[PDB]
This record gives sequence, structure tokens and C-alpha cells, in this order.
Amino acid sequence: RNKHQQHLAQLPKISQSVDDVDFFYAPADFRETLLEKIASAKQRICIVALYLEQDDGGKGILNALYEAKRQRPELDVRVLVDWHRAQRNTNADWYCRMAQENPGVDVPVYGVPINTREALGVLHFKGFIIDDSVLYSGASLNDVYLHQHDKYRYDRYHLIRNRKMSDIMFEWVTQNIMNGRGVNRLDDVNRPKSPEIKNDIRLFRQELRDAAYHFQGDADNDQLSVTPLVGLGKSSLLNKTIFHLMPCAEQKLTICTPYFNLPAILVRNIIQLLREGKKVEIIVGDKTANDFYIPEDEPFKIIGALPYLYEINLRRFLSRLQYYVNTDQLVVRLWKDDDNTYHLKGMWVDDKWMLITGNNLNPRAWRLDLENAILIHDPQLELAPQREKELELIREHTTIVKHYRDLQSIADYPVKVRKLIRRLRRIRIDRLISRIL
Amino acid sequence: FKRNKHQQHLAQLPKISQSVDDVDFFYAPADFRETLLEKIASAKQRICIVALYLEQDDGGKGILNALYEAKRQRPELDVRVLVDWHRAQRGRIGNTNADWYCRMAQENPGVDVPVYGVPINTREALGVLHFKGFIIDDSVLYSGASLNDVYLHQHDKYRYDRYHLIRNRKMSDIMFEWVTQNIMNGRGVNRLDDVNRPKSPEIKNDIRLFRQELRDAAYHFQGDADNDQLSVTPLVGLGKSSLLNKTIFHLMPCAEQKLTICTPYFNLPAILVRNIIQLLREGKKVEIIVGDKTANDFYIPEDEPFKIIGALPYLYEINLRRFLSRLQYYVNTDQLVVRLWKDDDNTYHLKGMWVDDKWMLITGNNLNPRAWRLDLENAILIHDPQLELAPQREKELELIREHTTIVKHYRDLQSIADYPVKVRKLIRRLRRIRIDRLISRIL
Amino acid sequence: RNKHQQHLAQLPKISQSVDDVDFFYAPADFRETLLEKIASAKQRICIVALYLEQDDGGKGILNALYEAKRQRPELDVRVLVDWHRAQRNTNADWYCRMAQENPGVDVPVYGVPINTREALGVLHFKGFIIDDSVLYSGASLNDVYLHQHDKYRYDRYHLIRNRKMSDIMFEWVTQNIMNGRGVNRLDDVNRPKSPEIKNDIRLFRQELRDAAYHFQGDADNDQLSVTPLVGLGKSSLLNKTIFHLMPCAEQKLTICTPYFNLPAILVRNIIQLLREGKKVEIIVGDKTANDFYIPEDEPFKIIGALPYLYEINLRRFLSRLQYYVNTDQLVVRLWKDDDNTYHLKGMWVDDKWMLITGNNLNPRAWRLDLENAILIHDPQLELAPQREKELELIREHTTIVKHYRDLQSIADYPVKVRKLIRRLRRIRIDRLISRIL
Repeated sequence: RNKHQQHLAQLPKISQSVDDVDFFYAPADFRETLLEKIASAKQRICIVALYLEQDDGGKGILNALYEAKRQRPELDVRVLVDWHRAQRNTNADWYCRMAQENPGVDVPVYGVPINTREALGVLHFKGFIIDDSVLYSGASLNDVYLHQHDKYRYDRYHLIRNRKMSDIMFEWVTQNIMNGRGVNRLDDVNRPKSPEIKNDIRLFRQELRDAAYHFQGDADNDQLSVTPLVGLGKSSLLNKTIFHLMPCAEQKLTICTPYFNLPAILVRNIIQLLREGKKVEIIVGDKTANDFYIPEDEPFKIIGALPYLYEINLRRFLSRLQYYVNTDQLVVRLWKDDDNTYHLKGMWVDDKWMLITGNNLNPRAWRLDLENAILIHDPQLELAPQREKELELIREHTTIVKHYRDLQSIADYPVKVRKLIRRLRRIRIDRLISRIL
Repeated sequence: FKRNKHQQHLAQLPKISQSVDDVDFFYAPADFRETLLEKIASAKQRICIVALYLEQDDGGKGILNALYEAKRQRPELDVRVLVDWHRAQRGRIGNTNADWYCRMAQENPGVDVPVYGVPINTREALGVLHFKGFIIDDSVLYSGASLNDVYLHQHDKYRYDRYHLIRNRKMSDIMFEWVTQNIMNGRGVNRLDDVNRPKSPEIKNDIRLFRQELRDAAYHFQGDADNDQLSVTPLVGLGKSSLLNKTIFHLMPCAEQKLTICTPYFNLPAILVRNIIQLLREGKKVEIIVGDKTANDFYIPEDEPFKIIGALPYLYEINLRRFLSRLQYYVNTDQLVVRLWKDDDNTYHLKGMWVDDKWMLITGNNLNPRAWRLDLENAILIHDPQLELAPQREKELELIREHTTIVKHYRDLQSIADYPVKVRKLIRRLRRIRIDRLISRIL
Repeated sequence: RNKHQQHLAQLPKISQSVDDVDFFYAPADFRETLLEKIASAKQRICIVALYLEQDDGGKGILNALYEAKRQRPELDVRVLVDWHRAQRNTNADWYCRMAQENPGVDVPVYGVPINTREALGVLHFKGFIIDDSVLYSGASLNDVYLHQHDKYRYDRYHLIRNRKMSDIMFEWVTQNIMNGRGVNRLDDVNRPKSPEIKNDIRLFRQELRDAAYHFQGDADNDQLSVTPLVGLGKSSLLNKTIFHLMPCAEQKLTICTPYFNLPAILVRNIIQLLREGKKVEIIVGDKTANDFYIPEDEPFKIIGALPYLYEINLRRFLSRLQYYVNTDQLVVRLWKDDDNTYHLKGMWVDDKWMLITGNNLNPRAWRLDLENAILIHDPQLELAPQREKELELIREHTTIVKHYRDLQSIADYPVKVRKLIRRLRRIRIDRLISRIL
């Protein structure tokens, strides 16, 4: 076997029943499922998210957590969010109010700082661990992710009932994050300020640099399996698995990413597949489906240039590989649904592998942020109905790009955008930006 | 200012406001059956069924099938059944309900209808689940009835109880939430639909700790209603110094005109008897509605083979006759009125307390020493200072009384001498060694 | 399936690799393994035993503990023994000297009182927890248990490497015992006397009455598993599992006990098996292999009557079941090897279950003492080589009893013994004795 298949063959794998894997296809279903599982939880609830917002959607979830803990005080309830993101009237201030307005009921909210400054590391670990299940989505908890109030942010939603995996993930969070240096409660009114814990965070980050899941594989490569993965930095096991996964496509590789900004190494893999005669599908958002996109009527801001920069990346990529577009090998899809926003991540390898992850597949995720995933191996095609239904619906709001010219060029962009981008490319800062966002 | 300590107790009870339109009485066990089925079908959020037992008979099957059916049609519906742990795991007096709850769960895979057994004490004789309430969404259908043939008037013979549906978001929440925290998530509660359910001895210590937790578990909520408007006050208690027991004690002396009592087994604790006598002395009226011995479910016709347990109706009659004997003066002044209910071989299971036209206690409480110390009891206290329920209150009392004889003289009740021979011998044996007094404190 | 198999099917079970289960067959190997694991320990050493004796054997172990803590001061070393047993120049006095002669090196020795008086409860919890392994034996730490100096006490010895199980057991000890009321250091010269902590012990014992392992099963009934069990009193989960285990024998049940004194309920089970046509093997010590046995030349003492009382129990049992002896269904073995002593405990159910325990399977263990076990489920026969080798060697020093008459009767006993026993049976105290020892 080639070294790539060998890497995958020798991954530890946890066995998994087909009956214990449930897909959900819409953010509203995901909201309701989360609430349902919170109500019916008996032992533990561990909520890890980038953030939990002080809005109707987020309130819904936090109230459901307090309510479940009131009805079962023995229930082990924990919420972990990003330290920096929660503090920019902030979410952390709101977490404090909630704790005061609900005395007796113990629902701790911890802030995880992955680096001393947000721009240099965020908590992209994903997982709602509820008893023996993991409800895994890229979604944070707010109005749009949960499709409160008529506007939504499209993510993916998988519930996986699996004692062993949930234990591994729950236990990993306990030891490495919750009991880690420089984790600090956000529901404490006296929580430190970032500078005061700066050294704690540095030591913490180093501890995280080689924290990995340790568990023995119980499943061979002829049966349905799941493999949890976690990583921080270039040489994580996750990153290695993502790298080796792509070349194992005997037929076709599919990728979702919100922000098209692939590291060079993943691009090289894509090009190798195309050269070997295989197929590659890439599903990204239209610039208007990006959450930083500012309608052209509203006042333009500096940050509203990001969707344009991601489009420039897509157009440059397509430009170089137009030959493969023409042979129907390379397929690029733009997702767009009025002013809703796109946040799909993942990787499909043929009909056999499905990576579900929080990983945006960009240089940031590759070096700076704490990332994780689950790798589903389905060698018997037992999830085929759901896999196909999920891809069906993902594609439904997509246009296929048949020519790089179908994407707008810098010349077509609004004037303030155009001037900004020309200024940036003059001094070569465009290259730096693509490595930090 | 001033007020007597009894009225003060009632004035300062927390009270939940209640709309007159949201209180529906039902007057017959068959109506109660149909209402229960209707509300099960139309339930949208939750069904919490608490009963002493749910029997493996046509009546009980009807209810359990309707529960499974409603959960099938709405899988998001939160369905729970709670019954007494010990009662569910034995025959009546000679294949248990718990075994049947297991079969049902196996014959209906995918459909999640959990049946929990609540043990109120380590042995049945020392505590049973007399908590009452069918909580369905924002309503409580409150009856003393368990779920079986006679309580539901399946098949032509019935057991008379009382039936009130009260739509009230706050109260139903308080009761649903209290059940969730204190019972369902309590130590020593165990599923009866599990084939591997523990045996009583294995959970004996859990039950002891559970019972102690229950000894001071009470509803906690802020009163939203004054004493000039229609209110409901849920009450719950275990043991002598529960808030329920205190409220029952204080309630009786507030009768400015008349106190009415229903109890199936006439066996009042001495403290409640003393209250009765005080009312009679103050010149007030007291009505007591009990079953004839023949309307008791332990009564064995004199043709059939006599059994030891079939002596209970006689013992309750002896209690009634002793009481009446001492208060015959007040019978004669039309102050004390004792009614015997009797309708062929149907059985009597009315509980409650009316204070004038203003208060109505609906409860599972048999007003006996057992209920006062041993069992987990609850009630709803309806305060109707504006007489808004007067049509229904009066219709209910009308129908209760319909199958009653007034006892004008203690001699109208048979004496021990008149009883069948085996009964007579048993009772004389018991009273010789004074065990009659013990029996009246445990049943 | 019948209620007994159901009980076992629904036990929580931790998965276990066959490579991570090592049997040892001789007390000397056990000594050396313990020393080896103490040297190489990296994180924690938790030694729970009935006692740790002030003799060459015990010194060896305590010195190895001090030495390992000196070389790794971050190592978490704890020793827990029975409070009462350690104080009857005592072991506790010796633990004090050791602590003074080794300043700087922190090796705490805690005394656990299971009841206010020894006769009403002792610490029969067993387990040497070293990092991610448990070395599980019935053995205390002294000359004979460790086969220092030429005379030995036969026990069983299993090393089980398993992160989850060791964590569960380590954590259970931490919370329920070490941090329990009325546990007191024996290396403190000022340790309280029993009467002073009498009330603490009463409350402690009640806390223990429902202390049990709480953990989620990660393993099905088709794979190698281990299930830790712990109990105090009639309705413990251990006792229930022992009760349900015996009827699951489709072929044969094997029992080891040092002191033949089975509770009635376990006897009834045995008789049911015999009636169903199954096989039952019972391996006990000869009276002379009992540690209370006093040679007939030496001065007789009251306590030296116990081996005789256990023999009377065995002879009464066999008497009633001689029919089943004759059909080769019931097999009773007497172990005897010069003046070495017998301390085997356990239960084999067919080839599939192995209970390893400290439980002497007597009324004392059933009500009074704090007991524990590990239940090994081996549905795939992966331990078959080791299981068979262990039973081979256990039986090697055994005689089969073909007739109850082959056991001496009271008439055959020495005169002082005979008089004592007749005195006891006159006033019916024999029945009480069998419930307290």
C-alpha cells in the first residue's frame, strides 16, 4: 500500500453502529436536537464552542442548561468558550449576570485562551458531549447558527452515539483544557484581564502543542468506524491525517471550506489528484454569503474587504486549473441563498471516508488555532442514504463555476474596495493577511 | 388589628391566581375516563401520570395504550408514568403490573414511555405513594382515582371518586417540576419496565434516605394572588408536621357556618376529631360523608368465604358508631350530619373538605393516621371568596349526596352483636388484646 | 434470557486488551513484580492492604516505596491499611519510626477503620494501583505473603493494565476512603485512639454502605472486559453479582475460599446447580494449611480451634451432597503443602467469567467488611492459556475428597479442641461464631 493509505489503515479506530449516527440537514433541526438532548441528559453536558452569544438564540441554550441542572443537580454541566471572543456589554458580562440570577444552580462557564491575543489562536475545538453522544457541528451558539429569527448560518450537524469516543473527548477536555493553566471562569466578575495571565497562556499553549487523544483502536478497516482527532500546530495528528486523506481518493475528493484560502501543501495535493485523472469538488461561499460582507448601500468598513480577498484567491486558483474544469474533473461550487451565510467545513473521500471538522482548511487553522475532527470510515456504505442526502442539500443553493472569468475581477469591485486592495497588494500585505485570516 | 391563628395561617398561604373558566368539574368516573383519554390525545408538550397503581386490566390497558399511541404520533412529547413501587409488584390479595409494564415496553420498541416505581418506605405497610395528579401540558386533572376497571367504569361496575381539571400554567409547572426533582430524580426510584429492576432489599438503604429527603420536600413558589380572588394552592406532605397536615388542621376551625368532610374509611386522627367537636360546641355544622360497609372494596358478601381482610369495613363501622354515639345530641340539633353512601355493590372513594362556600380542599388524603404520618400525600386548596365556582360546587355535592342515607341515630348502625359469626369472633379476639387501636393507626 | 444472565449482561463493562492482562503463579513472582512496578512508577502508587507488617517482607516494600519517592518526589505515593489491625511494638509504631528516619520523603500511611471494633468490620478492599495498572491480590504484605524466608501463603496474583479501571479505583479510594471521616494517619505519633474517633467511624461506615463505583460501560458482551466491584453489607452490587454469577454456569462453577463458611444463599445456588446436572468444584485448605492452626505439640490456644470449625462446616456440607460427589458432579479439593498456608479466593464460571476478589465468601464478608473485586468477562477465551495454567497449579497440591468420611470427625480431634467444641455446641455459640468469623 502507498504511504497515504498506510497512514489511514493504521489509524486507531473506534467501532460504530449505523443506527447510532444521525445526520441533521438544517440549523433549526440542530437547535431543537440540542435542546432535546439537554433536557434528557442524565450524567453530563459538556458544551465547547467558539462563543455563546448574548442573544435570543444563545439565551435559549443557556436557559435550557440552567433548567436541566435545576431538575437534576447531580448533572455535570460545563460550558467552554474562547476567552478573548467572549470578552468583546460582552458575553462574559452576561455570563456573570446569569450566574447571579440563578443562585444554587451550578453552570460554570470557562474561557479558554489558545494564545495571548485572539489573532494568534482561538478555540476551534468543537463538540457538544452529552452523556454517551457527541453532537458535532462547526456552529457557535447565536441567532443565525441556530436559525432563530428568520436568518441562518449554514453548518453541518451530526449526532454520534458512542460511549468510548464521547468518553475520550470528555476526558481529553477535562484534563487538557478545563484543568489547564490559564483557563479562567468568565462568570466570575473578578476574572483576570489578559495581560495578567499572559505567562499562564504561553505555558498552556505549549502544553497543548502535543496534547493528543490516546486510545486503543477496537475496529478494523472492513467495518464502520469513527476516529476522533485533535491538534494545534503544523505537525498535529489531525493535520497529518488531513494531508494523507486527500491522496487516498481513488475517484473523487470533495471539500467544504467557508474561506477559500488553502495552505500550499493541500493545494499541491489537489493538483496531484487532478493530474492522476481523479475528480475534485470544492464548495465555498459566494462573497455575499460571507458574514463580513457589507451590502453596497451600507457604510463600507475595512473588514468588509475579506470576502473580496477570498474571491481573489478562488479566482487565482481556478485560473491555473481551468484545463481541469473543462475536463469535468475540477468542479467549483458557489453557495448563496439571499443574505444567509455559509459555514460548511469537511472532506469527503470517495464514498468511504467523511471528515467532519471545525477546521477551515487555512494557514491559521494549520498553525495557530486548536482544531479537532471526527473521521468516519464507512467501507460498507452503510451511511450512503444520509451522506447523499446531505450533499444533495448542500449543493442545492450552489452554482457551478465553469470558468474563472465567471468570477468578478478586482476591476469589477466597488471603488473603496478596489482602492484598498490595490494599496494592500502594492506593499504585499495581501500575502500576510492570508496567513492570519 | 387582629385575626385568629387559623385564619392567619390560611391568609398567609402562598396562592396562585386562577380563572373560573379554567376549572372544569366532572361528576362521574366514565366522564373522567373519557376526559383523560381526550387530554392524552391532544397533549403537545408533556404527560406526567402519577397514580397509586396502573392495573393490567381493560381499564388500565386503555390508558397505557393511549399513552403509547400519543408518544408514537408525537415523539417529542415528554411522557412519564409514576406508580407505587411495592403495589405494582404484587397481586391484589391473591403476574404483576410491573411484569406487564415490561411486556408493553418490549411490544412497543422505539416508543419511549417510562414507568417509574416510587417506594415511599421499605415496606408497603409503612408508606405508599398517595401523591395524585395527571399533569398534561398546562393542566392538572386531579382525582383520588388509580387506573383500573372500576375507577374508570369500564365494564358496568364503578368506584366513586372526584374529578377536577384545572388549567393553570404556573401550578402545573410547580407540580411537574416538584415531581421531576424530588421523585423522578430521587434516590431509590427505580424503573418498573426494566426486567432487571432491583428487589426491595437491595435498595432498602436508598429508600430510607429518600424518605428523609421527602420529609421536608415542599412546593416553593411565590404567591401571586390575594385573598379577595379565586386562587389555588398546591400542597404536599409526608409526616406529622407537613404543611399539608398543618393546613388541614387550620382549615377546619375557619368554618364560620359548616364543615363538610369526605373520607372512604372513617378513621379520623384524634386531633381532627377534637376540631370537629369544637365546631359542634361553637354551634356550627359538620357534615361527614362516608361509605356504607358494603360500599367498601374489602367487603366480602356474607354468602362468600370470609377472609381476615374482610373485617376492615366492620372496623370502620365500629369507629363511626362510637363517634356518633358520643355526639348524638348534635345529630338531634341538625348540626352533625352523617351520610352513608351506597349504590348496589359499587364502592366509595370520595375524599375532600369543604369550608363554608369559600374553601375546597381536593386531595388524595384519606384523613386517617396512616395518611398523617406514613404516606406521601398532596392536595390542591381552592379559595373561592367570590363564589365563582358555586354552580359546580353545588352540582358536585348534589350528586355525591344522591346515593346517601342520613344517619339520624347511632343505633341505625349495626352493633358487633349483629355481625356475622366469624367477624364477631375475630373482633372480640382483637379487642381483648387491644390490637384494634394499633390496626386503626396502620390502616 | 433468565434474570441472572440479564444481571451480568447489563453490568457496566470496561474493555480490556488480552496483552494487558498478566497472571503470576507464585508469591515470590508477585513480590518481585510489585517491587519492579514500584521502581518504574511515574505518576502514582496507591497501596491498599489489610496490613503491612514490620518484618523483612514488609520492610522490603516500604523501603522500595520510600526509595521510589526519593528518586521521583512528584510521585503520588499513598499506603492504606486497616486501622485496628495495624495497631495490635505495633506496625503503626513502626510506620512512625520509618517516617522519622526518612525526613523530606513523603510516604503517608493512613489507617482505615471500617467499624468501631475490628471484629465488626475490616478493610478487605484490595488493589495496588500503580499508574495505569492494578496489581490485584488477596495478599497483605509480610514474610509469608511475599515468600521471604522459605515459608509462603498461597494467594492469587493478576496485573491488569487499564487506564480507565485504575482511574475509577484510584478515584474511588481518594474520595470515599482517603478523604473519608475517621480515616487517620498511622505514621502520626499523636494518632487518636479508637474511642476518640468512635462517632466518626459510625458516620464513615454509613457513608460506605452505599459507596459504589460509578462509570459508564464501554464494552459489549462479545469482547474481553473487566468490571470493578465494591461493597459493604448485604445489598451491595458485589454481593448481588456474586449471587447472580453462580447460576450462569452452563457447565461448571469453581470456588476458592480459605475458610469454608458459605452463606446459606450461596449454598442454595450450589445445590441448584447440582440438581440441574452441572458441575461444582470447591477448593479449600486442609485444617493444617490454615494460619490459625497450632501443631499438636505446641501450647493450644482458643483461636487454634477455627480450622477445626471450618472442617466441621465442610464435612457437614459434603455429608448432605455425597450423592453428587459419587456422580462426579461435586468435587471438593483440600490444599496442603507441608506447613504453608492457603489463602485462595475466587470464582470461575465456565470458561467465560473469572471473579478475582478479596471476598472470603462468608457471612462476615457479606455484611461486615469492606470488600471488592474485578470481574473478568472473556467470551472469546483469550485468557484460556493463563486461566488453565493457574488452575493447574492451584490443584497441584490438592487431594480430592471422595467421601465426607475421609474428613475427621469431632471424635478424632485433640482433647482440648474436642472439649471446647462440645462446650460451644452445648450453648449453640457455634452458629454465632460462623457469622462473625
